[PDB]
Amino acid sequence: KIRLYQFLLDLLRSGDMKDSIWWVDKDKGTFQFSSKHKEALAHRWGIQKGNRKKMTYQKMARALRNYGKTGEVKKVKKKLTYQFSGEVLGR
DNA sequence: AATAAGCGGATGTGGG
DNA sequence: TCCCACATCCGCTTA
Ligand code: NA
Repeated sequence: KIRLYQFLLDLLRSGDMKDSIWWVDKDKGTFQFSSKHKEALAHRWGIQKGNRKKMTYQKMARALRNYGKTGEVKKVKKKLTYQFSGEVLGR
């Protein structure tokens, strides 16, 4: 199954949910979720994974926090903003 | 208060 | 066995 950081990177490349997520500085890998439309994107993640329960932005962000150590995605000190690692962007 | 984002420990589930 | 890569639950903190 596709990994969460890859799901998000794929969405940013396709632009299929442009109203839910967007690049801030794509060269730096920084991206931001929509305050009002992030739940629709979270729902899509859960359906793609076939999880038992409805996915929520809160649970999706809890999963993102677990990348902080290994570095695939880091939280930026801006609202709803995150940053992919160079390695993630390179692949 | 109402609303929202942030934080993260503890535990449960998948598929190796 | 026991790690992977989250999912889920819960409560606290900050704005
Ligand atoms: Na929020």
